[PDB]
Amino acid sequence: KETAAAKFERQHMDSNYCNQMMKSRNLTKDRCKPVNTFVHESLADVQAVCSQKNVACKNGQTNCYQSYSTMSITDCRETGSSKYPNCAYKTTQANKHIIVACEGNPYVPVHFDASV
Repeated sequence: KETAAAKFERQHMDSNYCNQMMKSRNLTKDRCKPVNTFVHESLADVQAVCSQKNVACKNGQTNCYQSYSTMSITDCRETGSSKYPNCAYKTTQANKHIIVACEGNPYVPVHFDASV
């Protein structure tokens, strides 16, 4: 079974596109997930964000970290028309700073908090 670090990688790393990848990574085989972000950078460069700028997470906890640089990301958002089984997504490509929450030893991303 899947750890939180492994779930982060399957759902968000990728070292229309959203419809295809949401299905392949098992996000939409059994439900339609409203939003998801994929990061087009190497896994080790995203893991490196856990020792970069420490910030508060949306929830007020402090194990969040903001990347110094922008990274290539694709945002996938369900259309207002989407309904399981027919999930449908609008694909937006952008270069943004990511914010991830980190836990464990090794201290690795376990949640994608935001892009800015």
